[PDB]
Amino acid sequence: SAKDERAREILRGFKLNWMNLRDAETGKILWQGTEDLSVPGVEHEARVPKKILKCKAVSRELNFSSTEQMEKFRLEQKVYFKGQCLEEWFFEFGFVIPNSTNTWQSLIEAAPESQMMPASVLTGNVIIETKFFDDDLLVSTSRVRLFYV
Ligand SMILES: COC(=O)[C@@H](N)CSC/C=C(\C)CC/C=C(\C)CCC=C(C)C
Repeated sequence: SAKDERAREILRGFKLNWMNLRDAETGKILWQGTEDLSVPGVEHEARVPKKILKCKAVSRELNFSSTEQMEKFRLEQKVYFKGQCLEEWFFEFGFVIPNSTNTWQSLIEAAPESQMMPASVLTGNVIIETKFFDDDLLVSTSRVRLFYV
C-alpha cells in the first residue's frame, strides 16, 4: 500500500527463530519456544510455567533473523487483561545489519507477589500485543494469548 512497501519487505525477510524466559537472578531457562510469535493476523498462544510468577525479574531473549536492514529496530508491548491495558513496555534493539541473526535480551522487572495476581486468574485472560517498528515504520503487529501452566 501507500505506507512503505519497505515495511512489507522487512516483514517478509524477518523471522523470530526462538525465545527464552530466564530467571534474571540465577539464569535458569524457565520457558523456551521456537514458534514465530511475531507472525501477524493470528492469535498465537504461549503456555509458560506458573513458577515464572515467582521470579523477582525475568530476562527475555529474542533470537531473530532479518534479510532487510533496519535503522532503529524496536517494539512496543501492551499487556491486556480482559481488554484492559495494564502495562505498556518499550524496548529498543537499534541498528540491524542486513542478513544478520541476532539475540536480543531484555530485563522485565516483576511486581511484588502481594501486588501480582494469581496464575489461576491470569491464565487465558492475558493478551500481549507487540508492535514491531523500524523507527516510525510499523513492520507488524502480533497478539499472543498467555496461559500459566
Ligand atoms: C516474574 O513475574 C512476571 O513478570 C510475570 N507476570 C511475567 S514474566 C514475563 C513475560 C512473559 C510470561 C511473556 C513474555 C512475552 C511473550 C512470550 C510473547 C511476546 C512476543 C514477542 C514476539 C516478543
